[PDB]
Amino acid sequence: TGSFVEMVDNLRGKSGQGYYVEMTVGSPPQTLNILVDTGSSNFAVGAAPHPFLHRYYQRQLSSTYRDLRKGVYVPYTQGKWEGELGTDLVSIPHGPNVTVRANIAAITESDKFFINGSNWEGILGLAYAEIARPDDSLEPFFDSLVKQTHVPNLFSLQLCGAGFPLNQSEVLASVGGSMIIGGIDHSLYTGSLWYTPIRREWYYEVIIVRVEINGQDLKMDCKEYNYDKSIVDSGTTNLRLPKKVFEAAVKSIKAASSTEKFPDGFWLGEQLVCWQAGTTPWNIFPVISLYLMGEVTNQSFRITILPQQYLRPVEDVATSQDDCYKFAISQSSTGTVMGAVIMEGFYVVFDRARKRIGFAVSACHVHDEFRTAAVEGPFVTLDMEDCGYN
Ligand SMILES: CN(C)c1nc(N2CCCC2)nc2ccccc12
Ligand SMILES: [Cl-]
Repeated sequence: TGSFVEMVDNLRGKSGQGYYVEMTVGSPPQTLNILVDTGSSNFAVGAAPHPFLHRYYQRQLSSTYRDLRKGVYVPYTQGKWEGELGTDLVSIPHGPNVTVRANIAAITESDKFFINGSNWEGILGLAYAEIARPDDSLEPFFDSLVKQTHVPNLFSLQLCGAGFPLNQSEVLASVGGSMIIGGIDHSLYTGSLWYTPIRREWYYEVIIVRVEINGQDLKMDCKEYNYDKSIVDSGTTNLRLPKKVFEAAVKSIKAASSTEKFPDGFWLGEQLVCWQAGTTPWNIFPVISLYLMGEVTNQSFRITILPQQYLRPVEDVATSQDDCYKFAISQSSTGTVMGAVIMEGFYVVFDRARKRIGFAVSACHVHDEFRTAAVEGPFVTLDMEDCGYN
């Protein structure tokens, strides 16, 4: 650990639209806001006009451009981007102060990929080469940065949700957090770092062993928590959970928050819920705890999130006083996805060199006077490798 003072407060954005870092590409430098995505492995940037892009990468204006003369087709969940592969010199201004040659995918066509008014123009895929496209021989950005410079094979992410909804303009003002490249910044967390092993180097896959709602165990075969696979994914908004796990949690959260009642749509993430300015009854909503496999035999540790995390602020401007929120937990056929919602509670260390992911309580996590996110351990769990789906 130490102090990485230029890289602190370098991200902007929100859970609904993603978090981005300023990068430059080419000679002379072309500035672009790039989404930080731990759930993919391509460095891909808008390279042609699009209604939602205010600017883009212009290969014709860069002396250091080289065409790799291959195309790339990445289907997204719904829609796609299509790219022309190449290489160019790449920097991060509020970054490690080193320029590297990297594979860049010049996006030329795309559908349902860019977000309207998002203020990012590309994607920095930080995952491993195994899920890069067209295949693993395309070296990802981070692999290249390590090999070309002296930077340690490790990065860390502090995503900072504000307590309230942010406009298009306010996202640029409001600080969104920190990506630390090549290290761990001691001032971005309190208490201790607890590490879970990375199960496989493709996505950042982890093993969840136990789940609690206000200390109340969900009491399932822990294969159901990792049903298919569990991942840490900055490019996903919600905490996504498998079907059986999702329903059991919703029932448990409903019951704990029974002081009030909410429509069925709220629990399916569609309808807003709204209280008067400041009177959000956080105390009636329960904390959610995920136990992760520790790197010692028969040890787990616990990350605990608040309703401040799993209820995203979203404005309506129908009575502009009210504080409104959407339910930021949802169903998955992927297995568990620990999106921005979860990550906004914690400082997450991606220790690729030692094949593990660290968790600590974020200094910027949103909370009231009487509660706070936690990272706690150890806990003697038995048969934790049987929680893995294989
Ligand atoms: C930031 N997340 C939520 C993303 N949203 C969308 N939008 C969802 C509706 C249209 C596109 N596209 C992405 C593409 C890559 C990585 C993250 C995201
Ligand atoms: Cl989502």
